[PDB]
Amino acid sequence: KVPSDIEIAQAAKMKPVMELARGLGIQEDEVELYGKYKAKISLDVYRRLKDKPDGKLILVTAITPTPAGEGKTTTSVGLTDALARLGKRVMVCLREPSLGPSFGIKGGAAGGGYAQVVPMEDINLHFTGDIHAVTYAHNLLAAMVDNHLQQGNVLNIDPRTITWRRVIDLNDRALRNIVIGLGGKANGVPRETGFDISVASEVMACLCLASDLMDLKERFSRIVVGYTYDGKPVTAGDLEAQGSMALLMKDAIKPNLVQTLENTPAFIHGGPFANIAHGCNSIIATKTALKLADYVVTEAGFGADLGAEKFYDVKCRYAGFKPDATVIVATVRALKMHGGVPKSDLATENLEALREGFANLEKHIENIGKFGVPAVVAINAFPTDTEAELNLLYELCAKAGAEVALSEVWAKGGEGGLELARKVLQTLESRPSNFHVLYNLDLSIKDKIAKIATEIYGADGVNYTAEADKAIQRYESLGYGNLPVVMAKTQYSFSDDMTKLGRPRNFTITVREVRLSAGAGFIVPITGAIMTMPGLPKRPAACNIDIDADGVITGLF
Amino acid sequence: KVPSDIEIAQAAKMKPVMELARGLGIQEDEVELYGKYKAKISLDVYRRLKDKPDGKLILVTAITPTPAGEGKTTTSVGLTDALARLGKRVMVCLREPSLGPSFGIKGGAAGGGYAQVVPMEDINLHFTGDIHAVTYAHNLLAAMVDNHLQQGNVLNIDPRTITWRRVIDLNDRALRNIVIGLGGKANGVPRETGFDISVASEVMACLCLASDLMDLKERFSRIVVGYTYDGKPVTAGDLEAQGSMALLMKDAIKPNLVQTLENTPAFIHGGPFANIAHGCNSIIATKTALKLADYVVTEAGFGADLGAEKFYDVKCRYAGFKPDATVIVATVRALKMHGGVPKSDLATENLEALREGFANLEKHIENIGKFGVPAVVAINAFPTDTEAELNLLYELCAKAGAEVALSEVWAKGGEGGLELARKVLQTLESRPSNFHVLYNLDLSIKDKIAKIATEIYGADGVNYTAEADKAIQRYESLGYGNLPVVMAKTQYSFSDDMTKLGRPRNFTITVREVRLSAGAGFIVPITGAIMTMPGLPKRPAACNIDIDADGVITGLF
Amino acid sequence: KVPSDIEIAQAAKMKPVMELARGLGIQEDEVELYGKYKAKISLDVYRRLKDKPDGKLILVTAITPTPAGEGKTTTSVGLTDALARLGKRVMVCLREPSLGPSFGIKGGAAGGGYAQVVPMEDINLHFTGDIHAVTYAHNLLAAMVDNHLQQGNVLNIDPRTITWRRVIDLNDRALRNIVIGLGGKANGVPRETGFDISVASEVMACLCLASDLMDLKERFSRIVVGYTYDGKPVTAGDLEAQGSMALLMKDAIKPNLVQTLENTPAFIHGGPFANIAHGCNSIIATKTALKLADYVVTEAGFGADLGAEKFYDVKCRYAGFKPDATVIVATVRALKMHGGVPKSDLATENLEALREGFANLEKHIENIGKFGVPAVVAINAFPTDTEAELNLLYELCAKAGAEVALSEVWAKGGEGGLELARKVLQTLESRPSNFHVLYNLDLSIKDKIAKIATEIYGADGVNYTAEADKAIQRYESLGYGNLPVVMAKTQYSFSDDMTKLGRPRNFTITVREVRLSAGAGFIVPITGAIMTMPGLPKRPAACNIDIDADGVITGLF
Ligand SMILES: Nc1ncnc2c1ncn2[C@@H]1O[C@H](COP(=O)(O)OP(=O)(O)O)[C@@H](O)[C@H]1O
Ligand SMILES: Nc1ncnc2c1ncn2[C@@H]1O[C@H](COP(=O)(O)OP(=O)(O)O)[C@@H](O)[C@H]1O
Ligand SMILES: Nc1ncnc2c1ncn2[C@@H]1O[C@H](COP(=O)(O)OP(=O)(O)O)[C@@H](O)[C@H]1O
Ligand SMILES: [Mg+2]
Ligand SMILES: [Mg+2]
Ligand SMILES: [Mg+2]
Repeated sequence: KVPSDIEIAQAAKMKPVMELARGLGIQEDEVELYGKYKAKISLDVYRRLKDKPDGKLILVTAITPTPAGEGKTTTSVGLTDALARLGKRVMVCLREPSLGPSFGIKGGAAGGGYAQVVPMEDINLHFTGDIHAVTYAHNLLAAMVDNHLQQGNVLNIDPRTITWRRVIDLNDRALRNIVIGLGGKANGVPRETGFDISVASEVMACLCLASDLMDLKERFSRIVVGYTYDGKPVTAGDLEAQGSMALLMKDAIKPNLVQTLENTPAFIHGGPFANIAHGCNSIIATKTALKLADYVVTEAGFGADLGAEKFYDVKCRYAGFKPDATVIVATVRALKMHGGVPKSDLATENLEALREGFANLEKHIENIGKFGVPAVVAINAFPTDTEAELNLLYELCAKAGAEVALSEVWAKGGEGGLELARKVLQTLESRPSNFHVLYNLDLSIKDKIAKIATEIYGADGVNYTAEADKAIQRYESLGYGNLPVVMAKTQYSFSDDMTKLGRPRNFTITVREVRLSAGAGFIVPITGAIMTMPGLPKRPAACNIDIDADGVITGLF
Repeated sequence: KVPSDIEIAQAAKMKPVMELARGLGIQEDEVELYGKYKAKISLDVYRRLKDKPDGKLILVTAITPTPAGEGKTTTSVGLTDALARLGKRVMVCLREPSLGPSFGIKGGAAGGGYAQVVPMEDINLHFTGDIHAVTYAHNLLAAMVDNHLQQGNVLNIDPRTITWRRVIDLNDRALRNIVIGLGGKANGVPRETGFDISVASEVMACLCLASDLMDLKERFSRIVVGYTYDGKPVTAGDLEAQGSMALLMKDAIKPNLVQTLENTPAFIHGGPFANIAHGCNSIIATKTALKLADYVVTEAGFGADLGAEKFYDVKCRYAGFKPDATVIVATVRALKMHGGVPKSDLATENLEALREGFANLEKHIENIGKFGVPAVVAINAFPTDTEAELNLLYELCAKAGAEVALSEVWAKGGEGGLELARKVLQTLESRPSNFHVLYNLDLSIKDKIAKIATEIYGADGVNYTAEADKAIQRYESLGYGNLPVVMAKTQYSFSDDMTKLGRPRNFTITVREVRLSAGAGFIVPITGAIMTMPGLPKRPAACNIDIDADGVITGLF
Repeated sequence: KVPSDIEIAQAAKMKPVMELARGLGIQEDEVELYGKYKAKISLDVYRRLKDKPDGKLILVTAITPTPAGEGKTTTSVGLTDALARLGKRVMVCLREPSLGPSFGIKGGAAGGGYAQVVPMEDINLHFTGDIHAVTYAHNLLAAMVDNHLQQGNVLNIDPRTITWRRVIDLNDRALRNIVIGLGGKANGVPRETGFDISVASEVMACLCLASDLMDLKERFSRIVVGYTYDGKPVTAGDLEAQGSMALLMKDAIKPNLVQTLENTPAFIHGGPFANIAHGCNSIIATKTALKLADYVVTEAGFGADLGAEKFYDVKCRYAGFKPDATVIVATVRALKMHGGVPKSDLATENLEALREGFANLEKHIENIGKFGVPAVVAINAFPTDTEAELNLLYELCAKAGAEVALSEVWAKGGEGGLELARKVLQTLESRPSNFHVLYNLDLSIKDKIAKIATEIYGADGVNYTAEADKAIQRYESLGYGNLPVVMAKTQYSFSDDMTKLGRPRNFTITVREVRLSAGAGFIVPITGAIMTMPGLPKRPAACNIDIDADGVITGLF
């Protein structure tokens, strides 16, 4: 009865975004078309509107996901469309989907059913070339580092201490660990290295936290690539790369204006994952939106223990933002998995499993409450959620003493979210927010890690491999102790162990390796077995993907 | 009717070699036993006998071989035993068999049937530890080069120009091309390198050309391992390795006294291949023998185009030796292959194929004639050679105007070689020898290569990959232009192409790569597709090899 | 001014070992000579003497070492000469020194000063070629594995699960992690691997545990080299290598007779280190010696936490030995270090530091107690040791209630060990032992690791990496949980952290990898950061090593 997401999105009727742009106080000459239905907005907009009030910032987070994902994006789009249908001047900010997973298992990040962002197949693929620009600035610097070595290694880099990897925006497990520079003296210096997925690039991180291009250029210059034989850092600015890198990012800095199925305006800009990067769209896109709309709905990657924590502690911190509300996306199907139902068994009514699994939602609620921001739960109704299940979960959130609304936006568009949209509005004028960060920058890297570990995931404490201890020692002694922490861990549990479902108790977080993002300005401790480059499944989506003589596309989702 | 070679050799009745040693003017205290049946002889022997006359030097060479090999060793042992049975004070000098091929396809190098050197399984395996000492001196230096790099690379070596490889005395194709030094800064410097088979080591080459240990130590020091960033050679003596290397060779320098099935004394010492190294036993062993015997029978590796040429042009040249006679080993089965008979078809009478194939023998004859040394052909009779075939070949050598004798030594021991033994003796007192080298040291590396290429193999000229041209340029400009040439090429043809049987005409030798043995004092141009490390077959001999509770050994050959 | 080890040892006055052997009732035809002064003794000696009575077994162990070593070997030899000088029929059993450390930092393992085993230079270099025999059996198995991958990978081995490594008897850090099999389809199958030092070989383990050559062979056949794609184990037996592996071991299996400076007989057989391997000489040498002497002195590598532990729990367990007494070697310098004094200062008087550092020795004393064997402390006097220092320690070991004797065997030979020899004799007359193992084979792998960590090292618990977890579970599931355990762990601490000196408290062991030795018959958990292939220092002893034209050796120590 509901057709495939690509059928829906190829049948969308879109407004010219030059219109939407003008319907928002954006001058004809601050728009740069990419066809009729996509544009980039000048940063002169936010500059000229510098001293004007902000609208209401709404974050959308979720519970602990299955591989299918639980509907933040779908919801965020839905919520925005619903608010438009109560006549509000609203905008949704989102992340650009990584190209890789569209050919893997997760698919794109445009939403679902009647809550989608269109032109969906442009959004999921090349979109407007932002990720490509990140990839080329990133890999440019890498080429220059390798050329430095070849051209007599003037700065005396120890090639075996180079942390700068390369990137490609595909799921390519064969490029995790590689030796390059082979073939003899004409062909470079042999060394061990590898690729991360482009969206996890520090270059993207910079895009996402910078305020303008000149700042991006300054940040690029601070990026640390390796170390000399006697341990002194070597930066991109030592290698004089920041100018070219910036040049390659000349258009990528400007955010992108698309729209929803119901013609509501949308910014898409930046796309770092939350398990392996900071999980928010650009600061640039959200500060702009907030000068142009009254309500700005925005998403953080994966669960509340990842994206929400990072949204609050890194992005909101660097931006000045004060979230007004937070929506917590929950599903019956996932809360059931969390209570012991097998993945292949999730479409079957199971009410006990929804009482048991609830622990998960409960901790996410408690954790958001910790930031001082009023929450609403949103029940994302799935095709096969039953009558009782949907009734029980509702009652558990009110019994839990927390705002809640059913959301039928997947199946019904914005009018699936009016209930939800009111409750959020109710929240805005009734419970003001009192946001504050989880931790002060002061603290040791190790104390900061322990605050997240215990306050958010609920472990007893934090294990450190000796490689981690050295790295941290090195980062504190060089004067980067102040930076905040972007944790890498599995999205599938509060723990660093992906098998531990629900609210797991009495465990340890094992920090394997610690990275320094001197340009983005944060520290990345890698926990558990998480990789910074994902792989493809037995049957990649790519095998079912196609296009025809008419431009009809199948298998994209 | 003839039992397996290992049955024969385990049933040998051996004299105590301390006896044989004394039966030769060797003092009780110049012998170092390794059991009753193997010893090492002091170099004080040759030193004290410095100014005493030499005996007659007899070389044993052959035609172009099949994979089975054509019987030089078997013959050399046979010839020696036959001469003993005409009451002569004779000794045979041979090469130590490489361990690797005993587990591969060729097997050992102790001889065959009733012409063998015993204790055969000691000779084929660890023998007296000479090859192990080469391997450890060689790999010691390699370890020190790698440690130099790790310890701050004081001499400024460009690790990508290191020519020093590692060695192991096995047929291990997986170690041809390897990257080592991986795992990060605590674990070395990544680089591309590999292993050659121990018997092809420059360290062995040195053993084989040195006169005493102090000379070996001096030669070790001249070995060139790599080059600095600005192209200056780096030597083992720069790295101060020659003392330890020499130390590891303290016993390996002394030659080994074993004996034949018929109790005739034997020296075994050094074992470089002839296709990929210089193909002679040590100078040390042959100069000693020649002070202790009246007739000294000695072997050069593979065909006359390889071993004989190198025996004359490198060893005899550096030693002073003047070969008195040369025996050319020929077989019907091989001359048949050379005339177009498939390998799986060689046990079947084929007289036309023996007239056609003869071209091969004819060129080897002409080539030896070129050195000014009187030749006898030896027909090594194989179990299935027919009556007519053996008759025809005889007549072709006399018709060819060249001395010839049937040799039944494989099946009958020394009394299979009396005919042969007389003809050689006939030769000694009737046709004096007038040996002289093929070329003067003066010449360019390139002229020297062309002399061998055209005079010996019969190609039109010599191709050079650009890598070869650079290397040669580098070796001439550093002042190693004078050194002689040890060619690497296939044993299976006069050409550098192994498929070209018989006397192939109008072809080119392609020199792929050129190596410098500054310690051994020669240049090694690698031609065709020949590797310096061989591989194992589909079913390695090793699968049929065993020993039992009694020490009965099967499958060694 | 005791002359350097090498001057003493070259100046030695030895007896032919043939005499030495007759005086133990070994027959002429059971001795196989390697010079006048080395032999290999037939396994027939032990066999024929099977039902005769065993002598007293005495273990020599030590406290936690400095890098230079605290004198176990120096003491084992001394003790043995000292016993002989008390008119006792006594034999020392030692391990063949690994070759690489002669060129490294540690040096050889022939003893020191006037307590050495001889001929030193041989004993430390190629000796009788046992290690080479190990090296070639191990590396032929590795060559056959790679060849199998090349010839169709018929057994379906997953090349990336291959645990079998290569070996070489050098300190080569560049061979730790390597990529082999490169160069294309003719040159093998690319894979990650590396080299361990030859003495840490499973082949070495088997030699050290086996009873005869047919036993060795059977052990070989059961060695697991890696796994199929679906997880089945693959053995040397499946590849039919055990036959050829045994051939190469035909002589390695027989133990070696040498002697001390004072001409006491000596067995030297098997070389395994105690940090990365099982750290005792062969059962063969020990059990044989127990038939020929009334007293058999024998050493375990590094400290009691490694060597003694393993001697007791795997050697004695498998051999049916019940050790009779145990010497703990201790020095002022090592104890001073343990009480905080920096290495560069261990020459200088500091009674206080020695008092605090006593903690180390105390724990080792306690630990030996848990085995049921009476102990004597041997205080091995160094030239730097002051009067009051040797007195304090003596008084401390007495107050601690331990039998103690000052030892001057380094400087005085066997007559400097009479007091020590006296105390040992005293212990054997009055105080029988009630030897018991530390754990049963019934226990699980983690049970047995936790006992050794807990009761011996004084660890609070053990941590496992995911990979360690998996390998343990793999081994239990496959039928090997029953095996005893040979921990790999730093020698420099009771902990797995090499800087935690004295008697570290409240620490945990971390197991990062678990090897299976299915043919030796034990399990090897690797802990902390310890590598199974060591490195060469800033300045190798190699650089200082030399031999002259007279055969006068310098630098070897
Ligand atoms: N209520 C729903 N019913 C069915 N499918 C849904 C629903 N909500 C989302 N989906 C689909 O499941 C996937 C997960 O939704 P998405 O918004 O991408 O979640 P998230 O952003 O949390 O990963 C997408 O394919 C989406 O189209
Ligand atoms: N006349 C013969 N009949 C049968 N087999 C022989 C004969 N001569 C040699 N062989 C065997 O064939 C192989 C080649 O002989 P060998 O002396 O090793 O030749 P080369 O030294 O030229 O390689 C050896 O296995 C040898 O025992
Ligand atoms: N009492 C001593 N005085 C001086 N040097 C010694 C003494 N005892 C041993 N040494 C030397 O110190 C090193 C370590 O002795 P060693 O017996 O090898 O101890 P271990 O066997 O425990 O390593 C050797 O070089 C040895 O000759
Ligand atoms: Mg999403
Ligand atoms: Mg031969
Ligand atoms: Mg020792």
